[PDB]
Amino acid sequence: AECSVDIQGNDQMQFNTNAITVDKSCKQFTVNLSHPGNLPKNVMGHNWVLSTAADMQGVVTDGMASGLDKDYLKPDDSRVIAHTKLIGSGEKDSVTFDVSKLKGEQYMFFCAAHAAMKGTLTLK
Ligand SMILES: [Cu+]
Repeated sequence: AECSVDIQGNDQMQFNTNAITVDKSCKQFTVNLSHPGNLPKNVMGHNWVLSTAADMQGVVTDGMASGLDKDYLKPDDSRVIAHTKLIGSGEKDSVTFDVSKLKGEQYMFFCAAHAAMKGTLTLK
C-alpha cells in the first residue's frame, strides 16, 4: 500500500489534484506539498489543510477572521486534523498524520490562504 501523496500548488492558484486516496491499511499518512512556479509566498503562498467536508466552511470563516498573521487558520482549531506550513515557489513542506483520526465520514483538503483550492480525501 501507498501511504503518502505528493501534491503541488502552483502560480495559478491550483492544486494538481482534487482527490487523495488513503489506503485503509495505512496507520500514518504523509502529504508532501511543493510549489512549482516562481511566485514567492507573500504573493502566492499555499498550504494544505485537512478537515471534514462538513467543517470546511467553519474553519475558513474563523480562519479569515484570524487573518494573514495566523496563515488564515484559527490557532488550535480542533476541526483541523492536520496542516502544512505556508510555502512559496521552490519551497516544500510535509505533514504526517495518524489515520486513526479519520473514520463515516467525508474529508476534504484545502488551502487556507486560497480556500477555492480544494479536493477530497477518502479512505479506500
Ligand atoms: Cu493556496
